[PDB]
Amino acid sequence: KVKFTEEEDLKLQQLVMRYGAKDWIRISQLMITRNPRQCRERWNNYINPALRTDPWSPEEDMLLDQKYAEYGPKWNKISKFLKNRSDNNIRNRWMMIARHRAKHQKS
DNA sequence: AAGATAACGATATTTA
DNA sequence: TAAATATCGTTATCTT
Repeated sequence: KVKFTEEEDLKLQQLVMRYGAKDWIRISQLMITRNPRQCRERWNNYINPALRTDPWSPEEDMLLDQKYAEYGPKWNKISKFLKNRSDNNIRNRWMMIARHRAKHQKS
């Protein structure tokens, strides 16, 4: 239902190695039920970087505050200043961390 | 049961 | 103007 899986993800690494990082249309011939750019989205957010060992540090948290209000939601450009995390990873984590940063009013 | 992460589709923007 | 690209946004699934 949600498409993809580990078996297909492993094939991605092989496909990217053989087809390249632009001929995603070739992969779209084997997988048509997905946006071609999304196949790249996974490669770029899983096998390309090393988004692990916890998120960013508080130093980045307070830095990203400014490194965002200057270049809108250009996470694509922000990930370049923080050599370690990618788009769908930072965006996800930003909204995630914001849920804790924004506190929780009650009484 | 609730929370967190991941992935796929679409919209908006940019370039051709 | 049309097409192509990237990030965004939401839901589903999985883990704790």
